[PDB]
Amino acid sequence: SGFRKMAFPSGKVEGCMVQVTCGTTTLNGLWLDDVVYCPRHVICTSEDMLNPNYEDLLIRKSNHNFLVQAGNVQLRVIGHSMQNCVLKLKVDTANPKTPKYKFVRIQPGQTFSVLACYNGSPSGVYQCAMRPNFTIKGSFLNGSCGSVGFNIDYDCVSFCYMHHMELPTGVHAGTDLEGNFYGPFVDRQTAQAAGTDTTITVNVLAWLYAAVINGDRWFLNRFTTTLNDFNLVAMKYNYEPLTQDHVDILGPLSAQTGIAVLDMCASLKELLQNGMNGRTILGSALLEDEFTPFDVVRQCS
Amino acid sequence: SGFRKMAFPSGKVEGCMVQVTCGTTTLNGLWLDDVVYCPRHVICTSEDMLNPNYEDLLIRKSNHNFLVQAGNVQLRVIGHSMQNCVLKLKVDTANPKTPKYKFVRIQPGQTFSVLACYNGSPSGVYQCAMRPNFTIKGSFLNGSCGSVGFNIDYDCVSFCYMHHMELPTGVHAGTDLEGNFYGPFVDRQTAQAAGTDTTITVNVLAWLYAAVINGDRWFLNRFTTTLNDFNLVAMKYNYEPLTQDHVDILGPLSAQTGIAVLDMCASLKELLQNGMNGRTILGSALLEDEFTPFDVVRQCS
Ligand code: NA
Ligand code: NA
Repeated sequence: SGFRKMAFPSGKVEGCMVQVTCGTTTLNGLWLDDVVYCPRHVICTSEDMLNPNYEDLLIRKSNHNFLVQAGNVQLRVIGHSMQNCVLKLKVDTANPKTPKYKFVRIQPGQTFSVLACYNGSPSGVYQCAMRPNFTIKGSFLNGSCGSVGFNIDYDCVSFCYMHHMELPTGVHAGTDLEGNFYGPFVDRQTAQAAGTDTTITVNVLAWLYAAVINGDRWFLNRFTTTLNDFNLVAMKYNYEPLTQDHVDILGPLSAQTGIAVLDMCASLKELLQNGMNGRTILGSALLEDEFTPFDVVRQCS
Repeated sequence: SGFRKMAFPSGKVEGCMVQVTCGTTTLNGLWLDDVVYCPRHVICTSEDMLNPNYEDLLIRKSNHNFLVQAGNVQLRVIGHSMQNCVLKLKVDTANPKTPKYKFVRIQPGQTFSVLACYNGSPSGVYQCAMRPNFTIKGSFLNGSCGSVGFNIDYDCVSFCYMHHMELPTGVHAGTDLEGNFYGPFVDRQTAQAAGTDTTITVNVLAWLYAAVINGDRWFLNRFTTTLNDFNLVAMKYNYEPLTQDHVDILGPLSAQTGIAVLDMCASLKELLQNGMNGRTILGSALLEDEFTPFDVVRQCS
């Protein structure tokens, strides 16, 4: 027992990180087979960050202007191309450490591990969720461009995120591995609205089930509710509406604990209306929404 | 910016995990050079967990009774020995993936990454702190025996923890890599007192400095205090007394933010006396004590 925000073991990804330099800009890339993936930011300079003309910038660059190093091993670049907001650098050697892998576009509310990296070198790993508004609340310093997010399922790494930017509000924005931003963002250094976020209701419910499984049970009550009545409360407190698809996804946890989903919703309702009363759940004094139902079942069995 | 509970990249440790089976018991071991390290629990059965006679149990075992597998690679055991609560299995092959490493006994209040593992296979990574009372609040299921905790400093892995047991209270106890328990614990399935814990004051202070560095600044106030006056409050709220050694360790963060340590202590005092008033700091509604000053400076630069 115990309940922690747990990342995937990062070894399979650490073997794929490289440094890519173009001119004076250095950032991180991902070396899979004989292709290196990195943010197209690598071809900009300060003085054109307000609205870079990436097509013009890239035309000035040849293969030999991209310097790629994997540890101290230098790679030879034999092709380049831009797709959306990513660059694909063809190199002459396949990465011997390439894991079984896939590129996935995750949904808002889904979680993934981030391997924060600087100069091609891994520095730490943590879990986060793709917010409803398609931002992430990461931890990323100057040089973190190109860091990647992923899930692992039996030795297959599903890459889902490549880090680009910090918005002026402190939250983070990035792309899938095909270079398409999650959310409305563009790769320029400008104030950009993220728009209203919400709390991920089905994850909060998953986490309450995890709490019960660990014997934090104080918030269970003698009430039930309906989907409609709970959704009234969800809207009041800026939670996502609960659908029968969410109820279905919560069925294993329901069955395991013997607590019907709508009974757990009645507990959540009471927590939203009354607060926590200066108590804690699984070591938190807030309602936590960055564990999916799949995460809870992983860590709870 | 942003502030997350970040683990070390686990790749260097994942290459060292193996499965060790003795009779019907399977748990995790750590393969470094030509030695496999694992909890001596591996030689017990149910029916002798209340007070195992490990010396007698081990006498019944020969080299060939320890089955060690690294992936599907089986290792040949050519010696065994017990030291404290660990077994050292000499094998005939040095681990080709052995990192540069050291064994360290960490101090209470220090943090480390845990690689949770089952059947020799890594499942996830998370950060925690060694509590003042020498427990850890981990996440560990049946089969987690032998999982390890570590820090990494420039490609040198400092192993500091090997997981043994869950106490009946849900918190976790384990040893250094020489098999000595942290705390008063013994490897038997018995209720055992951990004794009073405290909050790690110097870490809470570090975390407030991290909050300021990220622009969560609402708790700063117009007051100061003395070490003596703050220690009166620390004792009231079951915080560790603050020493000048702790003040000295906080000096870089002090210098970076321009906030004197005793002025930050006055903020903390006010937080302890008044609570958080339904607000948050770095995404938490509690005072967080699992980031050391060294952790904050790592993640904040
Ligand atoms: Na959650
Ligand atoms: Na802390």
